[PDB]
Amino acid sequence: SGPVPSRARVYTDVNTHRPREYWDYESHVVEWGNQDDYQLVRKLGRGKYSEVFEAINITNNEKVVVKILKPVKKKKIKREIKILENLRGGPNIITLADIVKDPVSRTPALVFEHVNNTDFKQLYQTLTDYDIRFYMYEILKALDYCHSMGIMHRDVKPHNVMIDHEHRKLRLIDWGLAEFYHPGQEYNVRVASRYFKGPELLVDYQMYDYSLDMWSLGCMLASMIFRKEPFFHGHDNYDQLVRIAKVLGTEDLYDYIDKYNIELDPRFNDILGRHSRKRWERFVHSENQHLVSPEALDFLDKLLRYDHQSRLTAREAMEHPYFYTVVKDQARMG
Ligand SMILES: O=C(O)c1cccnc1
Repeated sequence: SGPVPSRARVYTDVNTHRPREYWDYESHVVEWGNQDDYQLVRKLGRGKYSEVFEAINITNNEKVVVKILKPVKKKKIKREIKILENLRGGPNIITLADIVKDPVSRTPALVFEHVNNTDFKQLYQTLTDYDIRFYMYEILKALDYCHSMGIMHRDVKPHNVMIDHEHRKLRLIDWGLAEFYHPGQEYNVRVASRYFKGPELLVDYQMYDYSLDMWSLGCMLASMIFRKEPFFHGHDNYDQLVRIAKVLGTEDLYDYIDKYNIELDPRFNDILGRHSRKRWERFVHSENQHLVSPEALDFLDKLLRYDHQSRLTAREAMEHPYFYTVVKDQARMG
């Protein structure tokens, strides 16, 4: 009685068949640019894995973003570089422009294209029903692309979606937790950010896949349409699953655990309780009702499922009625 194995329903074997060099990032030899081409202009933020600046290319006065890598294994940096290179040019994928050796930090620095974005804490307050549909669709194009390329993002969240709203321009950023999908691999569950972690991570089911990103995306959609960011606000990873269970219910949670023969951590015992599945209408109120439609709720419901195999894929999600008018709008004659 260990856990039952799982496979991605789509894109299962896309790496199997690639040249080894595509996915074998530990063998990757970095192409270094010239650090003296860039000057830091203003700090944007700083966290566990890097400090991030707006910067300028002083050879041509172009704005860029520089992410100075904190010290980590060479393999971790190679993974992020290789993924960025493999995905470069794909729809809504941030473009890695250069890789340099930062002299002061003694570490590599990644140079990205600049997106003039609006902080999601201000932007989300202003989004219309159409805007949510449009940007959702844009994120789905990036996720279908990366999934189709054999890569899980593993950190989908609002902070990692840059939006230049006047240009209706979106880029999926921060590929530092991303990894290649290989069928049967048991992955590290210490990925994503708490509020966006899928149930698979929270119950310690390691044989997960691209579908993790679809849970995170559902969390983002809930936060948009209901004006509640983040939607599932746990205090820690255990309470995070409790928050989910108070909405999706405990019946379906325990069904999922049974199906995969998961051994549930006993710290859950005193905390998970017994909860009915709630209707999404419980979250509707006068300030969000204009964002909520039957289509939005049907789509959300098909993302936020305990069983990772039963969530929509990105490519299926793009066909949902919620997106009909966005799809029509983007069929441009050129
Ligand atoms: O990928 C990143 O971490 C990144 C990309 C562009 C801008 N800021 C951060």
